[PDB]
Amino acid sequence: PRICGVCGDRATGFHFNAMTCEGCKGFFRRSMKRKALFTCPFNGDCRITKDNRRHCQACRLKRCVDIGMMKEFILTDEEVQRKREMILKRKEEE
Amino acid sequence: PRICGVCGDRATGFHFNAMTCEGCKGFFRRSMKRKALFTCPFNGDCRITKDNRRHCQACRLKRCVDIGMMKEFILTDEEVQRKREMILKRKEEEALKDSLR
DNA sequence: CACGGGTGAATGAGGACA
DNA sequence: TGTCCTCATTCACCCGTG
Ligand SMILES: [Zn+2]
Ligand SMILES: [Zn+2]
Ligand SMILES: [Zn+2]
Ligand SMILES: [Zn+2]
Repeated sequence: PRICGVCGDRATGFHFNAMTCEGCKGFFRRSMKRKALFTCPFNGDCRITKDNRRHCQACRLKRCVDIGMMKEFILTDEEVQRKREMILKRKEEE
Repeated sequence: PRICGVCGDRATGFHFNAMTCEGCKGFFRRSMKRKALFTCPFNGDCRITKDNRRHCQACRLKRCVDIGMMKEFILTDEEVQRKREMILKRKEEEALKDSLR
């Protein structure tokens, strides 16, 4: 069922363990990495939609966490780097 | 669709949630940031335009809100600070990230 | 194919200044 | 007051492993 569980936009698949759109995967990863602190400028129960997500980050992010996206599935820097060190330890194995 | 919805001028994009001209963006943020209460020198029904614009702060501000602008999107003095700082911390982390090259 | 990361052009928030 | 500039975020797309 290809609809993003966060904002309702068209979903491209599972991301960090949940059916999401490209925008929410991106939003969610970046938010978790930069350990961002967000606050609702309203009531902290915003209804996220494809056209408002950009605005309440707090709620959008609490929403990713509630549908089950998992920060754990985001590679770490050390992890990315070891990878690059194989994507060129392989393009040098080839 | 372009075209400021408050003044009729050419808009630069959405500001605090409504398509507006650079000037109304400015006007709207200052106003709300002061709590500024205005009172109209005429009849509370001023037709606003790219011209008479700066004349009735009361009506312009009231028109802003009907068009859909939101004081909630104007950043708070606390938020702004956390930004100038969040600018610097990532700044010293790009520095340290450099050294260990 | 599915899903990690990454990139870059567009968005829009604030601010100096005439 | 209103430019016009800076700079962080956003997301459509694309690359590469599994
Ligand atoms: Zn989404
Ligand atoms: Zn909210
Ligand atoms: Zn305007
Ligand atoms: Zn008036």
